[PDB]
Amino acid sequence: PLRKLAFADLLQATNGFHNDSLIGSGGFGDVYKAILKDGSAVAIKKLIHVSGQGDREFMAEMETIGKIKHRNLVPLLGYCKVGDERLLVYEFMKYGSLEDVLHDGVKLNWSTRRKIAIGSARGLAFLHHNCSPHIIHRDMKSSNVLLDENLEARVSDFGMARLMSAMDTHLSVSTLAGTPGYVPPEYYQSFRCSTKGDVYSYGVVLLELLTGKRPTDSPNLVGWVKQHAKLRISDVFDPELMKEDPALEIELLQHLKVAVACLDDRAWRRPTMVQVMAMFKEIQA
Ligand SMILES: Nc1ncnc2c1ncn2[C@@H]1O[C@H](COP(=O)(O)OP(=O)(O)NP(=O)(O)O)[C@@H](O)[C@H]1O
Ligand SMILES: [Mn+2]
Ligand SMILES: [Mn+2]
Repeated sequence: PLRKLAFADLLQATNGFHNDSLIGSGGFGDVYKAILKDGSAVAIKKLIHVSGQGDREFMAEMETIGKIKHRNLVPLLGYCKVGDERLLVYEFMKYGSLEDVLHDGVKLNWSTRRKIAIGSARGLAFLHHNCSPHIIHRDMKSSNVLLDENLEARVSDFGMARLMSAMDTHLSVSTLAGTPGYVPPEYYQSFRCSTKGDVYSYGVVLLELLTGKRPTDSPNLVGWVKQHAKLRISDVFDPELMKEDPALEIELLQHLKVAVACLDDRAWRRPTMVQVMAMFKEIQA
């Protein structure tokens, strides 16, 4: 069950929110590495700009990830709401964000990379299909995919998530949300979001697992791949991934076709995360 944590507990667990506990800041809020008085290894997110862009992000997580539990979603263990202070407590993911592992670190062979791809996809599919009302993440990133002790992918950061009824195809919102390099093209043309939007953002992450490069490189990534898709597809994959096995590229290309389908400019043409799961299943069979 979720747990209402005293503000004092979080205060002393992080040594007065000391800099030594700080493992991430900027944007939404600070993230601290901490150990609760019961011995739980946790991460604590201190939200800034409360009663506005901070209280909305707070509620968004409480109303979505705070109410559900899944093997491939970051667990929200607890929360704290006092005055204008808003904090969130998650279980600590040992290897941090996928972005941190992908750049700067440990080694990720393809067998574990595809398990990261399957898991994160399974997490999203759960949000889109097994949850009523449906949950739209709206900020799927490599930095918002955490890796636990087993290098299993766990989708994180529901600060900008929204609830959509199962009888609808899209949700009209107040603001444009997302991260540059991950934003679906149609999110620019309208104030409407959808699960298909999340699929696109997932595609970019799958590309990061395949190429190894940031989405921003290099003139962007999605565009450059689409162009080289008509050229030599062999000169696009991750160098360190080909050293493992050259006869595995047939599986890599099939995974790439999954990534490309997700990245279609047309939302209606994109596969659902259930289809993405089903494609992964038919690839290794
Ligand atoms: N449970 C956790 N375990 C380990 N590291 C974590 C955990 N939660 C967050 N982090 C780290 O802290 C970073 C920031 O967390 P996050 O929840 O994405 O903050 P954010 O500000 O809402 N993201 P954004 O606003 O899009 O830049 C992540 O990229 C991880 O490196
Ligand atoms: Mn984030
Ligand atoms: Mn966020």
